Amino acid sequence: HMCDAFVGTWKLVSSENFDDYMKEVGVGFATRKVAGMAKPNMIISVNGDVITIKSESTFKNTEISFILGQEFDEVTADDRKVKSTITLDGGVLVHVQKWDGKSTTIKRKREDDKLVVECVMKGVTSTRVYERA
Ligand SMILES: O=C1NC(=O)N2[C@@H]1CS[C@@H]2c1ccc(Cl)c(Cl)c1
Repeated sequence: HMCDAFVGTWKLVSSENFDDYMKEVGVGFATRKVAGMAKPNMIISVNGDVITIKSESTFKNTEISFILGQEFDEVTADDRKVKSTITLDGGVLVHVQKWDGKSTTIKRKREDDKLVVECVMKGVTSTRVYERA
C-alpha cells in the first residue's frame, strides 16, 4: 500500500520554469523546444515491491521500473544515460539521477487532487502539476 495515492493515470496541466531547468541540465535548444511543448500522461503502477512510472507523450515515451532504495539504469527523455535511485521520504518519492559527475533530484508528491513534480538542478527548480486523466 506504499504508493497507493500515486497509482493511476495523470495528465500534465501546468509547468513553470521547465526551460530553465532543462538548460541547467544541459539539454540543447532543439530538444528543449520539442520537450517543452509536450503534455505527457504519467502512468504509475505498483506490483509487489516493483513500482513502474511510464511517461507517454508526443516527444518521447519513457518507462522505469524499480524497487525503492535500489539503484538502476535509466535513459532519460533527453537521452542522458544516468544511474538513478528512488526512495520514499515522508510520503514523497525522491528520484536522484547521477551522470557525468552531475546530479538532479525529481520529487513527486500528492497535494490535494494533484500530483506535483518538482525538478531541481543546482539553484534551478521547475514545478510540473498533473491531474487525474
Ligand atoms: O513532468 C515530467 N515527467 C518526467 O519524467 N520529466 C518531466 C520533468 S523531469 C522529466 C524530464 C522530461 C524531459 C526532459 Cl527533456 C528532461 Cl531534462 C526531464
